[PDB]
Amino acid sequence: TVHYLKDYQTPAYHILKTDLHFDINEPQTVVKSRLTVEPQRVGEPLVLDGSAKLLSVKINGAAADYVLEGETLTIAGVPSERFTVEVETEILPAENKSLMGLYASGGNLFTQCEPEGFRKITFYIDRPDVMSKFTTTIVADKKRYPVLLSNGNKIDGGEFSDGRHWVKWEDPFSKPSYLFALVAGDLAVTEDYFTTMSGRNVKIEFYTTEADKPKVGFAVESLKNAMKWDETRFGLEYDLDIFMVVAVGDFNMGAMENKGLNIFNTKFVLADSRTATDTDFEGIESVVGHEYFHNWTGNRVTCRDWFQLSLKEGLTVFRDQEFSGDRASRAVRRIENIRLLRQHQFPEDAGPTAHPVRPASYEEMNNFYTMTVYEKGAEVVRMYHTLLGEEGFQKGMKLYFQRHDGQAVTCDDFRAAMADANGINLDQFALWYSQAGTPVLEAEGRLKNNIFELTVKQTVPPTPDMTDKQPMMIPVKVGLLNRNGEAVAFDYQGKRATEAVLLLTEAEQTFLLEGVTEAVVPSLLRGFSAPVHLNYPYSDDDLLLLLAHDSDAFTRWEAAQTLYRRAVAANLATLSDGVELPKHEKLLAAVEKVISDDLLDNAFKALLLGVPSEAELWDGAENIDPLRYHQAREALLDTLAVHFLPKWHELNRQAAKQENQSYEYSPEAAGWRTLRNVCRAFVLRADPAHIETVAEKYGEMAQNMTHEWGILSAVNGNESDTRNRLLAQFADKFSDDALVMDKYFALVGSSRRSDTLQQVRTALQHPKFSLENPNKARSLIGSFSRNVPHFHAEDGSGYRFIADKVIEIDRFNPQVAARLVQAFNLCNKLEPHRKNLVKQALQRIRAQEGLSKDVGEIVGKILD
Ligand SMILES: CC(C)C[C@H](N)P(=O)(O)O
Ligand SMILES: [Zn+2]
Repeated sequence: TVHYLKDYQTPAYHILKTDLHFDINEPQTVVKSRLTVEPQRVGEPLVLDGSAKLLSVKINGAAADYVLEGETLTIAGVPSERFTVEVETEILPAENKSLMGLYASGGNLFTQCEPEGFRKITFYIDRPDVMSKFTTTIVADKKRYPVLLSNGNKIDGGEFSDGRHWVKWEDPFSKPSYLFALVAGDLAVTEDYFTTMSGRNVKIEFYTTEADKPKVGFAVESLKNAMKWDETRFGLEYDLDIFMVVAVGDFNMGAMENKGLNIFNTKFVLADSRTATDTDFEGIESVVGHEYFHNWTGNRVTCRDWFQLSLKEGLTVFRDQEFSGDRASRAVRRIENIRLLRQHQFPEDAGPTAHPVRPASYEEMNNFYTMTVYEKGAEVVRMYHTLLGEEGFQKGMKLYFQRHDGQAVTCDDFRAAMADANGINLDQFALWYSQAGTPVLEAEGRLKNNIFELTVKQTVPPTPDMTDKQPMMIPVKVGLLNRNGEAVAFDYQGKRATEAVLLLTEAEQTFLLEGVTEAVVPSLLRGFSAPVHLNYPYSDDDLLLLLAHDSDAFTRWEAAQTLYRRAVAANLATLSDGVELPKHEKLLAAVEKVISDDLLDNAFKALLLGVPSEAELWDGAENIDPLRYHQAREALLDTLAVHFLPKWHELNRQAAKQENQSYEYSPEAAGWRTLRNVCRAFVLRADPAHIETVAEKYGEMAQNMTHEWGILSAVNGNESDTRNRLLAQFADKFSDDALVMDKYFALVGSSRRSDTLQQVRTALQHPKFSLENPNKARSLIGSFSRNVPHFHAEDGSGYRFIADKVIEIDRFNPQVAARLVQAFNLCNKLEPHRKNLVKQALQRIRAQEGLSKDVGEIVGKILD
């Protein structure tokens, strides 16, 4: 059964009011609903989605004539005017290991409804174009469940003689079912507030365990920053006098934007310097912002159907990116976002599971919360901003909300708003939503007369969903550098400037940059103006010049990235010919200049010193031996480590002094620590024995989690017993902090050491490990699945291990399993031996009785 976008049809029924009543007992919870249903197409049967135990169903107080089949409840004869439906269901939250619907965690109850989890609570028209006004009543034992939360305003509540108490929540904003939330349990609260631009106080309440409460401070501040920023940048104001955030340790995703009651994975809300890295802090800031920004881009305006997921996700990611960029280090953080895209989204677009930003079909919608919908989706939204500028973009946002506030709409509606608000045609831009695959740009430069003539051709490869690909609208931002590396002015188009956005709209175009009175090297795709591969015949010297002198952060970084890529390509060639490694003279020269350049921003310097991942390196390759690519990359890192060993120390000490004992989080101090941790990584592969010196003064250097993690990461591949000891001491010191134990299992799973597989298998039985906890499963098993030398081991042990865990995990959590099985996505691009073994593994997963729809869909894409 496949769902198709082209088959969309408006619902035959609307739900106007949704009154819910929760009776929480041990072990079961009884849900009583009362829906006010309004016919849209009179005469049609009422179809309700649902998978919970059905106890009773009524139409207007009378027992209904119905049939239950699969997860569908049908009532043939329903009135032609407004009527009530009353469904009574029973749930066993403690048995819910899928972490979808109503489930237990840490003795408390939580919900996760997006995309289609609400049907697991009650029978409902569970689709996002059906919006209803919710009133939620909750009854439970007061001692066990003192805190009872749902969307909106608490308007009533009371006590019963027998120890139970109740509450009543009213969400006045019509919403789809996927934004419903309920929380019941014993939780500590952190209180604060934000006053809106119109003088209205908004009560802020963060709910966590008693012990985790001290770690929620940074998240509260980030929210208040996010609330202020949305006002100042977008003119968007919060619309309730209460905003609640709940932390939960068992959670499939990062966080959830349920209206006025966000539910967060602990990893994106808890932090202190002692237990969280600077990266963790930045993560909290991004995600807290993200979930708050959904209140307008997702909740006030929602999705007509789930094919439109990127409408709220691409747009909201773009917003949290701009939020983070406005806070600090925009350039550095832009590179990070670009790096993430090329390292995870590009592989996806090149693989068997490739899909457009707006899919045309899906079997299981949970499989499409992907890098493509999110990150490429953001890049698509960012291109509007590039084409229109900030003011023009905000004009689109204004008209978007003017038209569609309180509606469930599509990506086309967003595009129309951008188009109409600025009086511009964006018909061709629609292809960014419908055409999958990474576009490839072939560029040629020619200076004849006094005009730099830039030819550019685009090509979009076929993908499993679509062969035909038409030319797309691709903004290419460009500049010119002379022999000395200073910006050269040119005329385009009737305007003399130092920078221009060349709009490529067809298969091949030539752009005329006139008024060029000297030799130039072009700077291309500045700021990563479009999500594409660009090929230009740069000399190594051209790259040295761009890296050294160009004014755009990305192009400088990309120039360094290109030199690294070429170096690894050389290593591959020599290792293949059974010959000495290359010398990499021009590369080593560049790295030396980077290391010694005191003018480079510390964090930007760290990025320039990062080598592209194996996935980037074998991009577009056939018959891949992942270990040869691994060997070639490792060889380059060894060369850089050993060659610059004393300067790594020097840079290390420089960073230590500039940090200046400022161990709490700040973008400034974090920049030095990032650079410090790069140096440690290089030092400790050049001189592994240095670990004992580090171990000797561990307590001295373990001044925050950034330092501990940085040190443990640097030594994680060390074959010394000291590596194991430090890991064991780490687990002991932080045994009580679940989020830090995640870091422990990540180190175990990711180690380059020869004995990683058996250490991983021992870790499975660690008292603090739980396969049923998504964070733990990802940390240990996810990391191993990405551990190239071990996952792609020749004997196939990595394949068999991961396949076993996919099978095992899928028995209780298909979402984690479906994510994990995508470690096999490289199947058909592997050399014959490994490909055979991967197919065997995939066949074995497929042969499982009761295999989830989630995993089945993915395995299908790879095998069939
Ligand atoms: C599926 C769900 C929990 C993801 C949220 N919509 P996010 O994209 O805001 O994390
Ligand atoms: Zn989101």
